[PDB]
Amino acid sequence: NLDIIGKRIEKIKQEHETSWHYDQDHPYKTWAYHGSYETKSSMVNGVVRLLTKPWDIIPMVTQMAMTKEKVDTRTQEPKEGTKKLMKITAEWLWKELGKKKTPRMCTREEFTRKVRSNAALGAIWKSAREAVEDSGFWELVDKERNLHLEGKCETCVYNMMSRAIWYMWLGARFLEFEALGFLNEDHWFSRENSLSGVEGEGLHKLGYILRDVSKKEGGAMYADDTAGWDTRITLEDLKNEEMVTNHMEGEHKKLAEAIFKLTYQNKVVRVQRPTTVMDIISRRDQRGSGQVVTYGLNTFTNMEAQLIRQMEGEGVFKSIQHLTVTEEIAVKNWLVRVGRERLSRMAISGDDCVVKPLDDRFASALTALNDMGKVRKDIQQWEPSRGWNDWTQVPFCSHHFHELIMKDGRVLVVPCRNQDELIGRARISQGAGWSLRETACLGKSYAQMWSLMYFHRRDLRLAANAICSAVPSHWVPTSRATHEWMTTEDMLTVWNRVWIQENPWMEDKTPVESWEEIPYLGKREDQWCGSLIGLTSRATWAKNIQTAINQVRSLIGNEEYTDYMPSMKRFRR
Ligand SMILES: CNS(=O)(=O)c1cccc(C)c1F
Ligand SMILES: [Cl-]
Ligand SMILES: [Zn+2]
Ligand SMILES: [Zn+2]
Repeated sequence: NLDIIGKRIEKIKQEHETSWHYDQDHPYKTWAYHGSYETKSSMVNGVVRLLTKPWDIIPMVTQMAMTKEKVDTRTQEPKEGTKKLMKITAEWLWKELGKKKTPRMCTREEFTRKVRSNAALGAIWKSAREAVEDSGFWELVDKERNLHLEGKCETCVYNMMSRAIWYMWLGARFLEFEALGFLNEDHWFSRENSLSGVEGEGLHKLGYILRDVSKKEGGAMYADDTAGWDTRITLEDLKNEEMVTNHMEGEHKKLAEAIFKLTYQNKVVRVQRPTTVMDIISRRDQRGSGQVVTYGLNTFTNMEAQLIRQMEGEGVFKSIQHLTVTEEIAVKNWLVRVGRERLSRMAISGDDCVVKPLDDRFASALTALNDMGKVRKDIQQWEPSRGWNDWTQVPFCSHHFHELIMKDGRVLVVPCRNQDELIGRARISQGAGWSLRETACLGKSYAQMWSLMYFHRRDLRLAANAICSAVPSHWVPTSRATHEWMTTEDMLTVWNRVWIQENPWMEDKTPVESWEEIPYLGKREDQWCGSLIGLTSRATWAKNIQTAINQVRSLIGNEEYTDYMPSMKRFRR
């Protein structure tokens, strides 16, 4: 309690000694309130919208551009038998992830380049590029760093703003990255290294990965989402995640222990309240970390929870109230004998999972999952999970996957989602102050992603070609999974590299010579997934596409353009 968060709290009060008021009407029950002080949207991409006119009248698209009680909740302490299961599983899982990896500190150098190459670090000097080029900031970091080496914290404070992001100042983010960045930077949750993980795999790999699991003898495929995963992270989960420090040494060990002890297991947050007074609250549970460390620790704790749910379905342990000495031996023998095989039966991305268990007893194995506080979304606490019998219907990372056979018999496994969602996201730009050129380059990034991932959707291949015809040929795609669409190289060359050359599920490496040789979903399958084909508006839009292309060209001005439309059969002369 206050010994660990006091200094942070004291520093904030003193800097607002002319507003501090211990309001006794504070809405917090689960968050400790300490005091208060006085304080005080999504834009449309016009290039994408002008080239997607039929969607101007589709509410699912247009509503996406318009525009709690979860955070203020407490998860009960797991039973003793649950706690033992979690500790034994976490210990074994860090050892497996560590067999072929070395924990190491990340560098100012690595962090500096990251800020220059742009990446969502969630930080609060105008920008962060300037601070990185200011030795005063690094002296600030140094002070905090020596504070952390002494088991104390001064400036590592969260800011609150199914989604609530916790931003810290760049300095606090550096110290987090220094200590724990290795998890992401060195690919600890890669499929090679973790067996269940998919970190760095790419959307053109996830479908093949789900298909390989399918191959494994067993029951249905289960894909239960957790209700607000970050809010259900227990202090017991935070302490099992901290055991990664047991694989560390010297300074690094001490710096990592301090991030876990001082910023994760004992948080401090500023939240704006309109009644506007900045509220200084604290708690010892729930997920609070950078988005990227959040991803790796979410993947770890999800892998642990799913391997236990698999042990419950196999009857490795009878009761979660207490674990017999014999049951502990059985759990350990299970992990040593089949742990790796059981991790290979899952695909886990943060709080998202697909499990192909040994059989369907998994569906009603719910005691350990519920008691860890990982309560399933949109189903009764004790109702058995509904599994999937077809890998092409399993939801994962907001997608499903189709098996598509090319005219030459080679097999593509392609990512897919409702096309209204794809068009509605491409029509939105984050932040404002965008020039026409910057807006066009963001439209081109979406168009190139569509050509690479969603080429099998008739409307997206046409709109992608239209956008790439409407934006100057040499303008570079921008943005504010691996992103092979972020390039000025020809998209047919990238397609061949991604789907043929570098694709380990494709034995025959014969290049594709034109877009013609790249297939679509069946017409009915296209419609089922939101294609507008068969509609008067869509056909007029395809027939008159050169007119829409010319409207956008006229707005951008006299630039060098390419006509990509003759890459499609119909638009050839
Ligand atoms: C322009 N839309 S369309 O002419 O209706 C159409 C385009 C592509 C495929 C089909 C089956 C179709 F009906
Ligand atoms: Cl099914
Ligand atoms: Zn600190
Ligand atoms: Zn689909």
